[PDB]
Amino acid sequence: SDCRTYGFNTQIVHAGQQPDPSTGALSTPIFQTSTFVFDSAEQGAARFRLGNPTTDALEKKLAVLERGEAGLATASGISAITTTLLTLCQQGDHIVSASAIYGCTHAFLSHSMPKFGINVSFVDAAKPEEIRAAMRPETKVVYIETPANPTLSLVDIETVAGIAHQQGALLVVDNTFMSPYCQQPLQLGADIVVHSVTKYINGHGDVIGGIIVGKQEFIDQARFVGLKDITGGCMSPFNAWLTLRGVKTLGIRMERHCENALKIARFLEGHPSITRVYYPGLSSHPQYELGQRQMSLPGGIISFEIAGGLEAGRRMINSVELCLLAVSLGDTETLIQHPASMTHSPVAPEERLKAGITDGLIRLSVGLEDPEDIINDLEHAIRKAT
Amino acid sequence: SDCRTYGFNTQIVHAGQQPDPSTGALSTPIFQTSTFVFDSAEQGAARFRLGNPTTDALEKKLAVLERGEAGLATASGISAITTTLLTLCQQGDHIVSASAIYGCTHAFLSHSMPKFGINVSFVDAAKPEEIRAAMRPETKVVYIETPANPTLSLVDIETVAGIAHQQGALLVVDNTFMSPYCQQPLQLGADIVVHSVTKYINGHGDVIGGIIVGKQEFIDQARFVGLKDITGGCMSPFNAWLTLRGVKTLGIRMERHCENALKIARFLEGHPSITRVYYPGLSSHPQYELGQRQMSLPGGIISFEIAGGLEAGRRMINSVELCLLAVSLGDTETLIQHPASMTHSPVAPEERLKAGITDGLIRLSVGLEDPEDIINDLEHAIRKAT
Amino acid sequence: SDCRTYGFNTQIVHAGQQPDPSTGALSTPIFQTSTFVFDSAEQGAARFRLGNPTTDALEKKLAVLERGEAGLATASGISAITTTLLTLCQQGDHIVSASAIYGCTHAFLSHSMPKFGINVSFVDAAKPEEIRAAMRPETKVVYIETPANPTLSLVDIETVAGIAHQQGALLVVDNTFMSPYCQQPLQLGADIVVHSVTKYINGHGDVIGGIIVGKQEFIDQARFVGLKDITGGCMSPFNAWLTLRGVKTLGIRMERHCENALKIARFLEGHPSITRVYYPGLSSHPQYELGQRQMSLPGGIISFEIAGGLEAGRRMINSVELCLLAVSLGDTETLIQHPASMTHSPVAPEERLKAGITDGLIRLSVGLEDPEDIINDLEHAIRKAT
Amino acid sequence: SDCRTYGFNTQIVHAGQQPDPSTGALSTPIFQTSTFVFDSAEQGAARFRLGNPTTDALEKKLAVLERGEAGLATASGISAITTTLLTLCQQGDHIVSASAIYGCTHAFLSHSMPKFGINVSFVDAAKPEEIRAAMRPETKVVYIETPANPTLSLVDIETVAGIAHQQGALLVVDNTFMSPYCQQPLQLGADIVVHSVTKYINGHGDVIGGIIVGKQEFIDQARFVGLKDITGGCMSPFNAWLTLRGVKTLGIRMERHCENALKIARFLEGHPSITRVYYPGLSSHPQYELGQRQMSLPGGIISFEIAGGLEAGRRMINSVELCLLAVSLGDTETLIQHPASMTHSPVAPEERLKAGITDGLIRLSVGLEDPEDIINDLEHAIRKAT
Ligand SMILES: *Cc1c(COP(=O)(O)O)cnc(C)c1O
Ligand SMILES: *Cc1c(COP(=O)(O)O)cnc(C)c1O
Ligand SMILES: *Cc1c(COP(=O)(O)O)cnc(C)c1O
Ligand SMILES: *Cc1c(COP(=O)(O)O)cnc(C)c1O
Repeated sequence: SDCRTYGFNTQIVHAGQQPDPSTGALSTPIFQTSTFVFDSAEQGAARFRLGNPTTDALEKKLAVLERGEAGLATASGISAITTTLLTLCQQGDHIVSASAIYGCTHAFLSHSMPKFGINVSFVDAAKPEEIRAAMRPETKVVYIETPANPTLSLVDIETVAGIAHQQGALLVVDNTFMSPYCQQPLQLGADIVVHSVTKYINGHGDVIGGIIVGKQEFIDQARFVGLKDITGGCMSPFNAWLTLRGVKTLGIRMERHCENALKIARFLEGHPSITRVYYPGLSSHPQYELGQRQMSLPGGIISFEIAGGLEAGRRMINSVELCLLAVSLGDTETLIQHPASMTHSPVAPEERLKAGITDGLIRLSVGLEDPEDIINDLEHAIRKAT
Repeated sequence: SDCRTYGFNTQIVHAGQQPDPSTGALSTPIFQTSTFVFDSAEQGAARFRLGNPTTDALEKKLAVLERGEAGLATASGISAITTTLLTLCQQGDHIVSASAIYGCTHAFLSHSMPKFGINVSFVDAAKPEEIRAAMRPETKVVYIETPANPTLSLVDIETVAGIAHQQGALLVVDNTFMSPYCQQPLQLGADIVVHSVTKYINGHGDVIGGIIVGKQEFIDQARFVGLKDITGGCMSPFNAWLTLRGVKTLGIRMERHCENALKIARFLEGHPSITRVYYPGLSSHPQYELGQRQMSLPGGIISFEIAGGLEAGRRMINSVELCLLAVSLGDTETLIQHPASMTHSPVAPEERLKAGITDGLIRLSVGLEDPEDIINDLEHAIRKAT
Repeated sequence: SDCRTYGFNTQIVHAGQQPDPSTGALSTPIFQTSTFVFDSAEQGAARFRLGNPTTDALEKKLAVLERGEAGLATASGISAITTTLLTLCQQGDHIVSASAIYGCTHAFLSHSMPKFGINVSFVDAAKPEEIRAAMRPETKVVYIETPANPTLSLVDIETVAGIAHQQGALLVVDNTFMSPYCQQPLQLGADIVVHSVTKYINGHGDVIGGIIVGKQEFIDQARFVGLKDITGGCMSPFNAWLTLRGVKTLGIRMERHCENALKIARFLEGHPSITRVYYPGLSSHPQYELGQRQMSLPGGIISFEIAGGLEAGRRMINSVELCLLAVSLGDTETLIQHPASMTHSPVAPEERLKAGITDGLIRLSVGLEDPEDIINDLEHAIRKAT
Repeated sequence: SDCRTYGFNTQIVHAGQQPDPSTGALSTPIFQTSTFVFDSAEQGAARFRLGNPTTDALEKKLAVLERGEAGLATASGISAITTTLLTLCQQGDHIVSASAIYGCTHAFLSHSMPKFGINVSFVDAAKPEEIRAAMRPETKVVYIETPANPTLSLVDIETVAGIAHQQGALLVVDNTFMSPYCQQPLQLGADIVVHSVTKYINGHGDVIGGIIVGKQEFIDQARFVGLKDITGGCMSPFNAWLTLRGVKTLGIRMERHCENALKIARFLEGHPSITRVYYPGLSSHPQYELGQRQMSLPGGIISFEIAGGLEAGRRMINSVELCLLAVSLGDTETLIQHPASMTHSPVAPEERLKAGITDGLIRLSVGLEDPEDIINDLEHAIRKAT
């Protein structure tokens, strides 16, 4: 009847989707079209490119899963973020943003927005008082991400939402790392959720895309102004269909990701060659109790520091046999990276250190393989490297 | 050897493409991936999401066809335009734009850009002196489209390029209506060409996408700043593969589109119920000789005015049996629309008139059907309507 | 190193796949091509349409999962079956087949094979002595399916394999209902396994296809004679890529299917309006202990009989709100059907009864929804119907 | 109104297709589904896997283009041929077949059919009297292909149809080489047309598939018995959608293929290093006048013999720079092959000679490139080789 009444796994499978009325086709048809035709001049005037039946199913599903009114699919995670913020802000406006944010978001906030006259203050969002202190009469948006790279620190969504709203601003939360299966920011008072569906929501490492979920009034503006008149970042219907297909298994995937990650995190925490393990599922995590209230599962991502700094981390990732060396996350395969030797290699060491990137830090996206195989591969590479 | 030496039809088929080195596959493989993997930490540091082998083939092909250095594919035609202009301009900059431009472009220029502190002057670009008179010390870009809706007026690309360059600005040309088969703005001095590949370049009515062609130095900025840090408007690999597939037949398609359109335009010009016909292939076109120098073919689009104004135009499009009522163009099917009753129905009549949209104006995108069938359908509907 | 050494979930994710050597693309590229090109006359002679790199990955993966030497993908489950049997048999040969087999297989065996001079004896394969008694000097193949429609009866694979081999025949097992995650017939002595990947292996209700797994020597004949010279039933590369994508989640899907099915089967067995429940996970199943040895999980399919015969079964399936009425199985959505009112409606009642299809029999393909929601939907419809 | 009344180019674009009634989508949606759902038990019984709305559009289009009642899409050209003949024939039946037939067809007819008790007589179908002399009381089918490899000899369809029908047999014509744009065997009295759509009908070198066109009564048997109960050779919906997309340009493609081929054939006929040129468009072709009556265009394929036999042919194909070495045909790229050094290299020379394959024979599939570029490439390689 109404998918919003059913359990979350049922919603994952069914919400936004129904057998095709005209054919009975169970799969959502791929409306790979650019042209829609009218039956008459009158129907043409009535209807008056920005929508599509396949993409509509994905948007409605994600709106159900995040408990939001409406969804809007985009060409990429970054396009979800910029379509949102460029819809909301204009010259002279202000944004308060977490500092521990995903890389590409940072360049948009630190360079692109100020060149359009939109100023951004960066703060440590694990300290809600820093958010409050940075707000200005011009502040339209508080922007946060939780958990946050590179040490999986957290932000208290409900507390920050209350602060933002008291001072008249919207709260936008990037929920990519968690997916709606593990965290629901709108239920905690956020106004707008954005995702890179490139990660867990699609989950199969073969789609670049984004989604925005929020109130119908905002989503209509993000669609008819943000996409239409600013970014042009529409998602293709085939990408929407693949994401619909991937998200069918979101519940069973996240359960296995997190079950595997907890096993691996406990193994790493017991290993004498590993100095630190960052994982919200470990009781030693600095914000463990907050994570238990805010997150239904601790997630599939782990960071850890290997003994011996830069050269040990390089030797470790060059010694894995099953884990794949890559910079993405949320795929069915386990992915590993060593930022100080890979992504941030030209960055000055003390500059890396301020960003929380130590020479020995390894980031791991835990996949769906047998956890014993992942652990044996990690142990093999750690033993050789140290 | 080098595709840039071959004839244009040969380039259309082959440029940017080669059998897959590892498999011999003739078709460009669809690299429908989000994740690329490294063989070592060292290879990861060396390579250091924004590129893809399938999309690279499309970009290289269109660069060859427009005689530009480099190409950049995007999520939509509008994203090609906004990624370009938001890469080039910042708060305090100025753009001189033609007034006769495509609708969505107009909203971006008239509302979005000024809200980022980027001012835009709109001029009649058929009068190059109006472009010169509007230029300011702050002008970074002159933006033109030719032919231009809704009466297929022209802009003299070589003359405007000279004006723009003397005053230190770049010339950006939207070449969507023509395709590189019929017009090559970079060869006439433009700096940057943008397309909606949604129209003729894909040609099959099943892809929304854009492309940008220009100097390598600019394209690198449009990719690594514009797409990465502003619009996020990446094209999906499947959309790139479909566009590669569609553009294989660009030469034979444009030849047939234009051969059909000239037959239809001559028929309409002989019909006593049609007051005006706008088509660059007719000697009565106000800028006919300019079109003959600048365009290799007169294009596949026709506008015409039917006797009897609004109600005759409505009755005519409600009487076609083969032409399809739609607002897009460049498809293999003939498409027809009556703006005053369809798209611009809520717009005040005198406001439509300033935009060149008379009550009886019909726009026709001529397809690949037998021209005798298209003409008989038009004659049938015109006879009934008048 | 070698995927055949890793755990089964690891094999599911990784076997047959590797990052693209030339690009590092993690996803298997979609080699949607018909033409492969040679670098020289000599390379053309050396290579001398029937293979494809995408489909090869799927074939190698399924060979690993079934512990067979080689795999061969096909256009449909039925094409996997007929390509196999038409490769093995010629005029004058004989097949012993189970009677409890899937419908389309039955028409091929009962009408098509005898018209090619290949005789077929149908037996009750739950009684291995009936298989032995039916074998002839001409028998090339024993053909079985387990579990088998419509009451989920079983066939003892290891015992039948021994009988077939002693009498010089091959054993072919249709393993569609189980998938390699739950049953491995080659490990029990079968020679050839066939699947409809349309069901669990793809799992997403959007691919029709088949696969054959067996010895390299047989698979080479099925490919170069069966596909090339008899059925022409090649799988398309896009279908292979979608099946590769679907099978990534086979392990977590089958676990959830079977966990849900056991909950639902126990609910049905406790319901006083349900006269019988057929499910290998219930201790009351006639061959329960055999299933425990032969199957790692009891599967995702349930049959049950509702009180009140034909009209109660019709009223029940017309009263479900979440379960979808369909004749397929193995999808992420729960599917339900009532054969006596749907598929077998024109079949005479006593003829249905011999086929094990009683008037009240309902078949259920349990999906990935919350089991509480499926149970509540079944209870709702059962209460109304009875 | 009715597409069967319109011109052939109009039919190519429109036949079998219409805007989606429920959405107005112009492109045929890709119904990439395996499962169709019923609204009630009653609708399930009424409807009672073998059909699909996307594939139905392709089948209806090709039926219009060949002037047949009905169409049936298949997994491959060979599957179109074997599904047809295995539907029509059973043990004890007879087929008269041309000897000059495509390779894979030959293995099916010469080895597979006799092993099912279906005998085949091979004759020179350019001599209709040999067809008559081979007919038997048991003959169900006469099977021909025209033009035929490797020298592009012809078969008189109308004359052979009359012979077959007088003796009570059906005529099946493989029309792959021509496409319906250039030859219409049903209009000349054939009963059934088969195609590999892998060649010209799709035309883009990225689909393997087949089609069958004939009377509704036969097509129903080919679908519900041949596909369902014998070959299982269904076409996937995505392959059908790609073929629908490719065939949109069939008319303009065949015109350009044939215009280019005639230019190239005349060039080759003037070249003193080329001993023979086989092309139906040359007046020296042995059956030229028959081709003029039976074919609307002479086709896009050329065979020719280069001076100097085996080593000259090898050196020539190793010296082309634009033509691609491949064994397929009908693609947008020009393809070339030298059978005696490539495909038939292990075949004994005198055995090749009986098959019409001389040591110097080159086969050329003329593409859509500029003909001057193709001619210059051929001249370059011919000059070097001789
Ligand atoms: C990957 C990621 C993004 C960027 O998404 P794209 O689809 O790659 O543009 C943004 N935020 C987070 C937290 C991410 O992990
Ligand atoms: C259609 C069109 C556009 C917009 O392209 P989209 O792909 O629809 O965003 C821009 N310019 C012109 C001239 C167009 O015809
Ligand atoms: C569905 C099924 C088949 C047929 O497979 P198709 O892909 O539909 O041709 C064969 N065997 C079993 C056990 C099946 O469930
Ligand atoms: C290529 C071809 C075939 C075979 O078609 P496939 O799709 O490759 O199976 C059959 N007949 C002719 C004339 C062909 O050219």
